[PDB]
Amino acid sequence: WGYDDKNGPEQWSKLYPIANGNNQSPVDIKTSETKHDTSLKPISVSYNPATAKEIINVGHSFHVNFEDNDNRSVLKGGPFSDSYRLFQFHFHWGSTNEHGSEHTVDGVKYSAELHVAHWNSAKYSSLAEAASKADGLAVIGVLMKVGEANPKLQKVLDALQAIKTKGKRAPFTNFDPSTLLPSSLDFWTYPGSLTHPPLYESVTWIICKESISVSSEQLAQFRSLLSNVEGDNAVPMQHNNRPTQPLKGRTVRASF
Ligand SMILES: C=CCN1CCC[C@H]1CNC(=O)c1cc(S(N)(=O)=O)cc(OC)c1OC
Ligand SMILES: [Zn+2]
Repeated sequence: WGYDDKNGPEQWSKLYPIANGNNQSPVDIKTSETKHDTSLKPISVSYNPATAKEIINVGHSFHVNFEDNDNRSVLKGGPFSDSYRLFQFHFHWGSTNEHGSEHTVDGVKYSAELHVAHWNSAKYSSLAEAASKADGLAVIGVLMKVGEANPKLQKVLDALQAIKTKGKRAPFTNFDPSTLLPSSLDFWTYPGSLTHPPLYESVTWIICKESISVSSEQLAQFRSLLSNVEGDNAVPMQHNNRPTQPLKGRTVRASF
């Protein structure tokens, strides 16, 4: 699977029939249809910079992984009763500044999106066990609006020169990715899925109301990553955003 026409979003259902499921992500958040939910608690993130582990070029994207052997780095509150353990963050982006985000808000497409990924360590003993469970996963999504350069992205962007081609991996240490979140943690939540194969319906989504900035040149750094292995012809990683999927009756709740 990929983001090519031959192996892309429109094709994923042939190998992963859940692609046409009732809980697929991402979605268009229509603000006139969201329901304020008084019981939603504030989002609580408490991440230990010593849990940052490595940065890896996975062909379609790059991932920053965290040590997830214990509860040093956790998400709590919002819609959750259980503690969720941080394991990764990554980005999605588009061929153009005009699109790139996965979620949209009242039909508006942002330039990129940050995903901070967690698994339910209260209920399950590993990411692999949690990944297919309705309550297994949690993602904080942040819409990225093209404008001013975002100095908080710097350590990440500086690291990409060491993982230029597919399969390249490097240490990535001493980083707290709560530094990337917006100052307001007002949020939408809905029950959803992984936005790429295997597309499991295992994700409680937390979408921040407030965007963060990114420059057109910072986005160019992401698109300059290469999907090919070292020594082959260069194939820039131009896009990795899935189109929005039908709500199929789900309710998007607002903390605000
Ligand atoms: C089940 C596949 C395991 N993969 C390899 C190791 C991490 C993972 C790669 N990334 C994802 O598949 C992945 C992607 C998202 S996303 N883009 O936010 O829907 C979320 C996630 O866990 C909340 C993910 O991990 C389960
Ligand atoms: Zn993602």
